[PDB]
Amino acid sequence: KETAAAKFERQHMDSSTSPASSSNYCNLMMCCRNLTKDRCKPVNTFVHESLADVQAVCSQKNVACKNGQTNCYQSYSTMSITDCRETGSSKYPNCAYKTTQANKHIIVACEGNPYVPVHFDASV
Amino acid sequence: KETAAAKFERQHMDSSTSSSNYCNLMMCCRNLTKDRCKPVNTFVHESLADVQAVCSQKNVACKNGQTNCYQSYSTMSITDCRETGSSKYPNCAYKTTQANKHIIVACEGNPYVPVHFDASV
Ligand SMILES: OC[C@H]1O[C@H](O[C@H]2O[C@H](CO)[C@@H](O)[C@H](O)[C@H]2O)[C@H](O)[C@@H](O)[C@@H]1O
Repeated sequence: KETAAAKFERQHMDSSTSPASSSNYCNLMMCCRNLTKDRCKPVNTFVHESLADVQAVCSQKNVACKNGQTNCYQSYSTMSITDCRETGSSKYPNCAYKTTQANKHIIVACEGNPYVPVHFDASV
Repeated sequence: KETAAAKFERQHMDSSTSSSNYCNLMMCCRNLTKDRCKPVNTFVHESLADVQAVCSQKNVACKNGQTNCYQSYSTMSITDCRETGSSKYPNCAYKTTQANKHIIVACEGNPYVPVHFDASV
């Protein structure tokens, strides 16, 4: 007869394999989004909030951009994001990244009509 | 030529709300849809040793009052499964949501191991 402990393992345990682990999220996404095609992009950030919530940032807190322009905006609240940073052994075309999930305000630059995000400037 | 807005979406967006068929398949493979659709379930993605170790972490009260519940000191990778509105046995359908949260389990036995999933917080 199935033991209570085995029933809990059947109902609730599914330990991730290494390829399916979140630690490998960046390696997969940086490749699938074509950010490693010509060389390894050093750092990148993915935002997991809805597109509506990210586009809304263009009407939130105006802050200075790192480059000096004034079309940057910081979200009023933190957002779910994943930060990808190239590992020391990374070497194009075998790009390799460390993945870090976090909750931070984002800063993007906006442009256009409609005024929407066109550059990701920072997380904070 | 890809627009600037499109390039931003491709480089930076990965919106979590609309493993999409993960729950559909895991619920059926673990026999949780055999006679009826189980309405909700949670799967934990840490190692079995790390989950069993929770039985000696923070002792807390279970939702029903039992004193044998334990909360993980650290958050854990889990997936929550919830039946959608279209779901209907024998065509059970689930929404899959990934999270990183502390888990609470009730433990019993010798060795003292989890026997019930009580909550995630
Ligand atoms: O089975 C996974 C779910 O476990 C908990 O929810 C169940 O157990 C609770 C305590 O007995 C009940 O109150 C609840 O109605 C059950 O569905 C947990 O709270 C859920 O988050 C898990 O998905």
